[PDB]
Amino acid sequence: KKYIVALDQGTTSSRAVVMDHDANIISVSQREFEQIYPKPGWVEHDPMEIWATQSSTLVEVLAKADISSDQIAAIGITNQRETTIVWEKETGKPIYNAIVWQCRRTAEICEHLKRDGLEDYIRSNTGLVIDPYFSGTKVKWILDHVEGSRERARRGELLFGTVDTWLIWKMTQGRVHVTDYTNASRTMLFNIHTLDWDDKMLEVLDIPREMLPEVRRSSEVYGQTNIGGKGGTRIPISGIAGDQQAALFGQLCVKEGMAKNTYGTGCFMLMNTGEKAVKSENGLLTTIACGPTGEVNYALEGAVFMAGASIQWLRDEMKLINDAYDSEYFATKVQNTNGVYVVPAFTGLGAPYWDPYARGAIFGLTRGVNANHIIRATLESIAYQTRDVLEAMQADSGIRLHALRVDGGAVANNFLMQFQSDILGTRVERPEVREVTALGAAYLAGLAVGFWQNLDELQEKAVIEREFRPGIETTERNYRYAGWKKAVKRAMAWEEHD
Amino acid sequence: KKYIVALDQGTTSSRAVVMDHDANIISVSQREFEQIYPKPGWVEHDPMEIWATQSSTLVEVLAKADISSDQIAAIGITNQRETTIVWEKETGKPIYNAIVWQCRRTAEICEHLKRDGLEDYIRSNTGLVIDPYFSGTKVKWILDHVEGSRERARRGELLFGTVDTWLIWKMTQGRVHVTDYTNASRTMLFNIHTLDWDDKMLEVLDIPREMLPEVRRSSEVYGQTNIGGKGGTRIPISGIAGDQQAALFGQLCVKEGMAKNTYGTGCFMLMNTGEKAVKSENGLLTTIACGPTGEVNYALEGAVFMAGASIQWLRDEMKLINDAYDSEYFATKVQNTNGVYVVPAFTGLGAPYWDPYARGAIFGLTRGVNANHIIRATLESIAYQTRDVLEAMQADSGIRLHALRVDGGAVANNFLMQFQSDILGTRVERPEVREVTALGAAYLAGLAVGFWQNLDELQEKAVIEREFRPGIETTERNYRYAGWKKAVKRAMAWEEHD
Amino acid sequence: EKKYIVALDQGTTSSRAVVMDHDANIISVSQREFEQIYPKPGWVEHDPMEIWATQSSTLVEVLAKADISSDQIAAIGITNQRETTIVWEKETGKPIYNAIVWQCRRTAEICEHLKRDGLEDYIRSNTGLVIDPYFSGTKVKWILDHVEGSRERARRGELLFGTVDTWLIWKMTQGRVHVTDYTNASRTMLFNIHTLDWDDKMLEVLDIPREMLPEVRRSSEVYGQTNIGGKGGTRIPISGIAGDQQAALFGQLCVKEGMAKNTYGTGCFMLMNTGEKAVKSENGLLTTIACGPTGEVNYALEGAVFMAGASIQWLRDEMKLINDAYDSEYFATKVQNTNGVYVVPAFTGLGAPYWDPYARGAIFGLTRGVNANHIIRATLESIAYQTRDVLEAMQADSGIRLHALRVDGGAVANNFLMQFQSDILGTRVERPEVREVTALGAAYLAGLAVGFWQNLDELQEKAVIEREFRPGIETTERNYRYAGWKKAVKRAMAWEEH
Amino acid sequence: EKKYIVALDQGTTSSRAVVMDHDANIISVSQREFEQIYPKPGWVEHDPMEIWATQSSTLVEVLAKADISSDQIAAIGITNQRETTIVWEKETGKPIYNAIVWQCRRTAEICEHLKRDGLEDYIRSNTGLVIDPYFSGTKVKWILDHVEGSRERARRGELLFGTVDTWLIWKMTQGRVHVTDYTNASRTMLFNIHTLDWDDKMLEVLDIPREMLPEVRRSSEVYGQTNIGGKGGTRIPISGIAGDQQAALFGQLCVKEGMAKNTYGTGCFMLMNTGEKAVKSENGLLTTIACGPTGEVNYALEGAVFMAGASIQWLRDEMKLINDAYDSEYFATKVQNTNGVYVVPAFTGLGAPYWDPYARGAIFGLTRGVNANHIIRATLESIAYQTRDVLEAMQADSGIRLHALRVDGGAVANNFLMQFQSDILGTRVERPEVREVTALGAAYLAGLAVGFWQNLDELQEKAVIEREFRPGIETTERNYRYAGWKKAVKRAMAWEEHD
Ligand SMILES: Nc1ncnc2c1ncn2[C@@H]1O[C@H](COP(=O)(O)OP(=O)(O)O)[C@@H](O)[C@H]1O
Ligand SMILES: Nc1ncnc2c1ncn2[C@@H]1O[C@H](COP(=O)(O)OP(=O)(O)O)[C@@H](O)[C@H]1O
Repeated sequence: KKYIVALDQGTTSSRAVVMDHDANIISVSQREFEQIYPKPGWVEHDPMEIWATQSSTLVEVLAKADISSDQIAAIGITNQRETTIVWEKETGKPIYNAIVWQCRRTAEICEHLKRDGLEDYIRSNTGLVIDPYFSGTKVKWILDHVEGSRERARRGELLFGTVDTWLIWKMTQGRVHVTDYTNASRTMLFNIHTLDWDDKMLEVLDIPREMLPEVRRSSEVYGQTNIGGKGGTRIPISGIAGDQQAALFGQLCVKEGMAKNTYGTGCFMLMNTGEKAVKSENGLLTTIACGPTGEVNYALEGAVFMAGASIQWLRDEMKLINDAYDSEYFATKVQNTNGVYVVPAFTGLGAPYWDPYARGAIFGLTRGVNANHIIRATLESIAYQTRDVLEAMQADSGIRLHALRVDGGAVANNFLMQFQSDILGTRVERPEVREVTALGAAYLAGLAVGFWQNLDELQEKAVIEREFRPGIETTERNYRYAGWKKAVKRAMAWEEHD
Repeated sequence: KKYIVALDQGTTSSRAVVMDHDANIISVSQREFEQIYPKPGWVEHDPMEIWATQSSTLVEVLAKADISSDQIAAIGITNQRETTIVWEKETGKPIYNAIVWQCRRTAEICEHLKRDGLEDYIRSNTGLVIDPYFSGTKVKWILDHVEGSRERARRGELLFGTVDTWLIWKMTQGRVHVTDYTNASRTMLFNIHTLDWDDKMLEVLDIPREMLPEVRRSSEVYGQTNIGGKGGTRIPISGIAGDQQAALFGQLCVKEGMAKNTYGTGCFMLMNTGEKAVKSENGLLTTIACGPTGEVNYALEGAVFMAGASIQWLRDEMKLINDAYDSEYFATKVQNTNGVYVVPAFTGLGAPYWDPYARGAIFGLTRGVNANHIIRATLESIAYQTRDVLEAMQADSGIRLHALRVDGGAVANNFLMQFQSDILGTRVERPEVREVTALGAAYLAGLAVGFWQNLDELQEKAVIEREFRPGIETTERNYRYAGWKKAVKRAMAWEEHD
Repeated sequence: EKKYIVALDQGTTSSRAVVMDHDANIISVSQREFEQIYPKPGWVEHDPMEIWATQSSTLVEVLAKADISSDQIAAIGITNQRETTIVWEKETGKPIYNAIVWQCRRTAEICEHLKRDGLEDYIRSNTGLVIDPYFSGTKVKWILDHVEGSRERARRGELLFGTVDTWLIWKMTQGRVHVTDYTNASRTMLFNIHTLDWDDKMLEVLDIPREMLPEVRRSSEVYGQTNIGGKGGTRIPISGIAGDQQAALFGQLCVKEGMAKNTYGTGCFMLMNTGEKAVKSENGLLTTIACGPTGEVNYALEGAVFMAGASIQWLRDEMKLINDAYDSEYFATKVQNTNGVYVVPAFTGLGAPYWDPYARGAIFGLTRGVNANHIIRATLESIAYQTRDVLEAMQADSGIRLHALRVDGGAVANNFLMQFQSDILGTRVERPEVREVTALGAAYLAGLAVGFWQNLDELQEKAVIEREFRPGIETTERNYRYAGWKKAVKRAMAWEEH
Repeated sequence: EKKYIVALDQGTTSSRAVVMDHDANIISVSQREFEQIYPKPGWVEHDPMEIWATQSSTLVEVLAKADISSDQIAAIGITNQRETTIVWEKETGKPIYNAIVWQCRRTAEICEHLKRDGLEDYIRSNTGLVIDPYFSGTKVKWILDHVEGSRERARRGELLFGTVDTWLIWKMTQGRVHVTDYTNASRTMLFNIHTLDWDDKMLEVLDIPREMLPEVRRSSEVYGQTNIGGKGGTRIPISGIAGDQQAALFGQLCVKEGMAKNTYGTGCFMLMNTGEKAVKSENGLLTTIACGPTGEVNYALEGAVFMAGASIQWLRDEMKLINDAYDSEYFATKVQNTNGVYVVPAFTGLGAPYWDPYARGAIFGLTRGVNANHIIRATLESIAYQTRDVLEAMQADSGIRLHALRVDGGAVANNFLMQFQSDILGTRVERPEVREVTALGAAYLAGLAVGFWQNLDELQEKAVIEREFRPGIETTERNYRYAGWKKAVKRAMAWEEHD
C-alpha cells in the first residue's frame, strides 16, 4: 500500500499515472481516442471509447510497472471539464455521444438566453459567460434532440454527467452518481455562492433535476473499485477535479494571487483568488479552485480553446510535421513568420473574446512564405493568446504577475517558451515535472486517505527545471502584438447565425 | 524557309516553340528560373538569368528537332508584360534586377499620384490605373535608388526596357532597341490614343526620354539574329506582343467582342473591342491588342495576379504536393472545401479591386479541415477570380459570353475547368493546343515575313478538345460565390502604409 | 448468464483480445503492438512485462468497449507465439532475462555441440524437432549460463520457466498456477512426444533443473480462474491453451488426418494433421503435437517459415518504404514483374526445409532500372516462394497431393499474394471469410472445456470460403521463376561466421 | 582580345560547360542531366540527339549568363564519356540507333565468341584492353549486325562511327571534321596503341568497314572552328579533346610516371601515369593512353569501376531513399556502422578487377533491425571497397604503395565517403579545392594548343588541396571489414544466365 494512482481523462488521450509517497513517477499510461467532427464547428467523443482507453490505461499502467491492486492506496481523477454525457440509468448506455466542451452546436441556444437577458444572472450565480462552451446548453441539446428524453429524464431513467462522474459510475458499477465542486462550476447549472444547482437554470434550460448527481468535495471518499487481483481487493476513490483545477492545485497554487498557465489541448490560465470570488469585468471566468485542504475556493480563469491542438492539426490533418516535437525544429529554421499570422479559432474563440462565430484563419500570406513560417505562426498564436488573457487577468486581478508558472504537454517546447517570455516581457517558470494535472489528482485523493497528511508535506516537492527571461525590445513586442490583435479582428464573426 | 520559332519569356519559365507551316508544334523547350523575394511583396528576377534561359531554349528546341539556322523563317517574341529592366548601353549590364509586374514596392509612389489628382488622366491617357503593377513607377523607383542614374540616363547612358525589349537588344547585340505597341501600353509611360510616350507621364515620373526605345508594330521585321550555323545566316525578328496580347491573337480573337481567358501564373481575360477603345467603369483595363493584320486594336482586360502560381506555392513553398498536375487528384479526394476559403492576394489585389495591400489569407479553418480541402480551396480562388472579372467584363462589355474560351497551363486541370464552368454557368471551351500564347507570336512574326498571307489560313486550324457545360452545381452558385465575396473583403488592407 | 467466450492471442508482434458469441461471432477485437528488441544482429527479445501489460489491457479493453461484464464470460482461450522462452523468480515474479524469441539465433553455438555430440536422431526422434535456435531448450540453457548463479536457485526451486502461455496464465492466477499444454511443450525440444513427458536425456544434455519446469496439461481443460474485478466473487475459468499454430489448425477445423492449412502472419506456418500417427519428416519438416476433435493430442507435420509478414513490416517501418501494410499490394501491382529481382527474407536464419541459422537477408538481381515497387513486389513474392518450398516436402513427407490450399492469417488480405501463391503453386486457394482463425481455434478449445459448445460440428456450418484463388498461368513460368528463387537461396545460405 | 577558354564536359549523366580564365578560375558553369534509358535489364542507351542538345544549351547558357561573347573565347576544349558508341548516316547526319552507353552489357555474347576464338592474348597486347562489353568494338558490331544493310552502306561510305568526342565535333563542324583522339580511340579495342592506329585484325575479326572511323589525332591541337553566331564572322577553334578520365588525370597535372588519380563520378576511375612506358598488367588493370606534359602521347594503368555516383542516384531516383545525393552523407552518419550489411553494386556487371558481365547488384547481411540508413551507408562504402579493389591490383602490377590518394569527381564532396575511404586503405586522401578537374584538363588541353598558356608550369601552383583525410581505423577493423566485402562480392558474381 504505497502508491497513489492519478487518472487523467485528457481531451485527446486517457492517461493513468503512478506516484509514491515521495511523489515520484513510477509509471505512465496513454491512449488516444477518436475525435469526431460530424460537422465543422462540432466536436464529439465516444463515451465507450473514452472509457475503455481510460480503463485499459489504468490496468496497463500497473501491469507493466508490476504493481498489484493491493498497493494502491487510492485513486484520484481529473478530466476535461465541460464535455457532457447522458445515458439510461438501467443499461448504462449513452443516449448520444459525448459533446466535448469545444463543440459549438449550442450557440444558437445561447443566443436565446442572451436575448431573454440572462447574462447578468449567469455571470452572477454561475460566474460563467453565455457560451456553447458550458454543459447546460449541451444537455438541453441532447434533451431536445432525443425523442422522449425529457420524459425518461423526469422518471429519473436518465443520467446526466460530465466525465469525472461517468468515470466513477462505470467505475463503481453505477453505484455512485457523484461529482465535485470544481466540475460542477462549469456546468453553468450549479450556483457558486449557494453551492448547489441553480434552481433557475434548470427551469431555464428545461432540465429535470432527477438527472443530476450528488456534488461533493474534491478531496474525499466516494467509493471503491474492484479491478480484480488477489481476492477481496477494493480501491477507494478520494479525489476529483477538472484538470485545470488539478494543475492549479498540483502547482501548489493554494493561496490567492497564485496562478499558473497550462499548455495542452488548450490553454488555461488560472489564478487563485482565495475565499473570495472576484467578478471579472475583462472577459474572464469566475470559478472554483481548491484550498490547501481540498476546500472550496475561488479562482479567476482565462480559457484558450486551442493550443497544442493546432499543432495536432498540423500533423494529423495538415500533415506538415511527423511528430509534435518537430515543431521546435522547423519553427526555428526561420527568423520569423515572415509577416504570417494564425488565428486558431478552430472551434470559436474563447477568453477573452468569446466568439462562437469565429473560425480559424491565416494571414499575411505571400509568395515566399513556406511551411516553416506557418508552423511557427501556429506556435506564436499560442503565445499571443496567453498575452490576451494574462492581461485581462491583471486587469480584473489587480496583480501584475512577475513570472509565469506554466505546465502542460507543450511547455516542453523551448521556442514557444522563450517566445512567450519575450512577448510577455516576463520570466517563465518551467517546473521539472510537467504532469501536474495528474499530481493535483494524486494529491487530492491520498490526502483524503492520509496518504499524505497535508500540503507542506509536499512543498519542496515543486522544482523549477528552468526559467525563461525575455530578450526582445518592447517596441517589437507590442509591435508584433498589434499585428496579432488585428489578425484576431479579421477572424471573428466568420460563421453565419442560422 | 521551313519553320518559325515563337519565344515565350513567361513569368516562371522561358520557352521556345517550333511550328511548321502547318501550324504544328514540332518541338518544345522550357526552362525554369528563380523567383526573388528580396522581401515581402517584392518580386524580382535576374535579367541575365532571363536572357540565359531564353537563349538556351531556342538553341535547344532547334538542335533537338534537328533544325538548322537556315530553316527558320522568323522569330516571334512574347513575354511577361510589365517587368522593367534597366541597363547601360555601354555594357548592357543591368543596374538592377528585373522588377516584376507582381512586385508591390512602388506603392508609396502610387499614393503620391493618387494624391495629385493624377488619376483621370492616367486612365484617360493610358487606359490603366494607378498601381504598382506598371513599369511606370517601377522605372522611376530604380532611378531613385541607384546613385546618379537619372543623369547618366539623361545623357543616354542607361537604357530602359521591357522584356521583349531586353531580349531583342540582347539578340541583336545592342543593334536594335525596340518595343511593340501592346507592351508599350503597359508602361504607364505611353499614350494609347496618341500612339506615343505621354510627356506628362515622362514628366510626372521624371523619366528621361532618352531611355525609352522605339515603339513598333506587332508584326514587322525589326532586325535579325545571328545564331551561327552554316555562315551568312541571319534570322529575322518579325513579331512582338505582350503574352496576354499574343494569346488573344493566337486565339484568333481579332474581331470586336471576341474574348479569351488565360491561366498560367496569373489570369487574364481579354476582349477585343475593335478600333474603339472602351473605357472601364468596372475595374477593368483598357489596352492595346492586335488587328487581323497585327495592327493596333483595343482591348478590355481583367487581370489576376495569382492563378497558377498558388499551385506552385503549395508545391515549392508548402510542399503539400509534388507536382502541379497533382492538385486535381487532391482536390477530388474531397467534395467541397469544408467551407474553407483561400484568397490568393499574395501579391496584392488587381482586377477589379486593385489593392496592393491585400495579402493572401485562408478562412473558415476548422479541425476536420485538411490539406486536400486546402488544395481544392486554392483551385477555387481561381474560378472565383475569373468570375469576378468576367462580370466587370460584361458590365463594361455589355456583351454576354455564351461561352469562355481558354488557354494557359492551368487549363489542363478539369477540376478547375468543370468547376469554373459550374461556377459561372457558362460553357468553357478548351483547345487541343494550349500554348496559344506562343502561337500568337508565331502567327505575328510569320504573317510579317510572308510565312502566311493572313489569318485565314489559320482558322480551320483550331479544335476544341473539351467543352465544359456547367455541372448541375449551378444552383448553389451565388451561395459558393457569396462566401467568396465575404472572404475577399477580409483580405483587403492587410499591409501597413499610413 | 455467460454468453461469451474470450480468446487471448499473444502474437509475435502484437497482443490481441477477441470476444465471441455463442454463435462464434467476434463481437470485439483489441490490439496493441509491442517492441521488438534486437540487441544485436540475429537476436530478437521482448519484455515480459510488456507482453504482459499488452495482453492485459487488451482483454480489459475489448470488454470495456463492448459493454460486456466479467460475469458474462464463460471462459478464456489462450494462444501464443510459440517458442519464446521466459525465466523468472518465483517469489518476486520478476524475470532474470527478456523473453528470448523463437526467431533469435544466439544459440547456434550451443546447437553446434549438440550436433557435434551426435544428438540428432534422438532429438528428432523423441522430439520430432531438429537441432535449431528456434526452440526453447538451447535458449534456456543460454540464460542459465548467462545468468550468474541461475542453476542454483534453479535447483533450489527459485526459478520458473515458461513459454508465453505459461507466463500469461501464471500471471493471471497470481502465481497460483504453473501450467502448459502439450502443443506448447513439444516446441521446447525439452519434452518427449511419445512419452508425453519431459525428456530427461535432454534436461541432462542441456543441464536444466526440472524444478524450474511446469506441468504439461491438456489443451482443453479448466486449468484455473482469474479475477478481473466486477461484482465480488466473479472469476473466470481458463479452459484453453495451444500454440497459435496448432491453435490455428484447430480454429480452421483441420482435425482429421491429411488436413492442413497455411497461415500468414509474421511468418509462415503450414501444418498437416497426421491423425494419431506421428509421421517422421525426411524433407526438412517437423513433427509436432496437434489437437484432435476434442482437444486430444493429435500429431502433425509442420513447416515453419521465419519471415513472412515480418518482411512487410520491415519495408514499412525500417525501409520506411511503405505507410501501411495494405499499401504493399498496391505498389506491387504497380510493376508487372520484378525486373528479375529476388528477395530472401532470412533476416532471422533459414528455417524449413533448410534450417540455416547462418543465412541472413539478401537481395538479388539489381539493375539501374530496378525501383522500389519491383522490390516490394519481390518481397511479397518471397512469401509465396518459401511456401511452395515447404509444400513440396509436405507432399514428399505426406505423400498426399493437396488439391487446394486452405489459408489464414493477417497477410491474406493480399489478393495479390493470394493470387501469386495460387499461380506459384498452381493450386487453388481458399480464403476464409474471417481470418482470426487463430483466436477462434483458442475459443473453441476453452469453450469445448466449459461446455460452451458440446461438439465441433456444432461449429461446422461456421466456416465460409470468402474467396477462392485458382492457379493462373502456365507452368513454364512456374518452374522458371522457381529456379530463379532456388538460385537466390543458395546464395543466402551460409552468410554468418561461425 | 580572347580572354577565355571554355570546356565541354560530356558525362554519363549530365552535359557540362565550364568557363575559365587565363588564371584558370571558374567564371561559370552550366549543366543539364539527360535521360538514362534501359531498354532491357542491363542495357544502356542514350539519345544521341539528347547528348547533342544538351551539350548545346549548356555551352550557350554559360556564355549567355556570364555575359560572354563568342568573340572573347580563345577556344573550346572537349571531353566525354568514353565508350558509348554512336553510329549515324553521313547524309542526314542521323543516328541509326541510340548511343550505346559504356555500361551496357548487351554484347557479352559476342565477347564470348571472342574469348572462345583465342583472342584474349592479342586483344590484351595490341589494344591493352580486356575482352568485355565495356568497349566500343562489340557495340559497333552489335549495331551493325542489327541494322539491315548497314555494313553495306557502311562500306558504301554512307555511315559514320563515333565516340562522343567525335559525335560532338562533327555536330559542331557541320560534318566538316570527323576526328577523334588518342585517348578515346584507345578504348575501342579497334585501335593499336603502339602502332597507334586502327587494328586490322580488329576490324577484321569484328567486321567493321574501315570506311567509318574518324581520323585519329593528337589530344591538344587545332581541329576546327565552330560558329555559334554573335558579332559576324566569329569562329572558334576546337583545340583539344580527351577521355574525361584521361582529362582528369591530366587536369591533375598528373603528368610523370608514378603519378595517379582517382576520380569519383557516375563511375570510379583510377589511373596512373607510366610515362612512355606501356606496362602490360597481370592484375586485371587496364592499359591505356594518356597525355604527356605537352599533349604528346603518354601511357597509363587504368582501374575501371562501373558504379560509384550512379549507385546513389539509384537511391535517389529509383528507391527514393534520399531526395538529394548530397543527403547521403547525412543519413549514413546516423549510424555507427551498417548492421553487417553489404551493398554490391553490379547493376552493370563487374568491371575491374573483376570483369564480369554477368554480375548483378545485390545486398547481403540482411536482418530485421536494418534500416535504410544502413543501406545508404553501405552504398557509400561499396565505393570505398571497389577503390581499394583496384588500388591493390595497381600496386600489384606496379610495385608502388600510394602514400596519398589524389582524388576528384562529383562525389568527392561526400566527407563521409572521403574519410571512410581513408580509413579503408589507411592512406592519406588529398582533396583539391576545385574538383571540377576533368573539365580543367580539357581547358588545359585546349588553351595549350591555341597557345593560351605556353607551359604547364604556368599551371602548377594553381592546385590546392582543400582537405586531407588520414585513416582513423585500427588495422584489424580495417581488414576485417574488407574480407566481408570480398565475400559479398563473390556471391554477386555470375548471377546472370548465359545461354
Ligand atoms: N495540371 C495543372 N493544374 C493546375 N495548375 C497547373 C497545372 N499545370 C500547371 N499549372 C500552373 O500553370 C502555370 C504554368 O502555365 P503557363 O501558362 O505555361 O505559364 P505562363 O503564364 O507564365 O506563360 C504554373 O503556375 C503551373 O502551376
Ligand atoms: N555528396 C555526394 N555524395 C555522393 N555522390 C554524390 C555527391 N555529390 C554528388 N554526387 C554523385 O556524383 C556523380 C556525378 O559525377 P560527375 O563527376 O559530376 O558526373 P559525371 O558522371 O559526368 O562524371 C553523381 O552520380 C552523383 O550521384
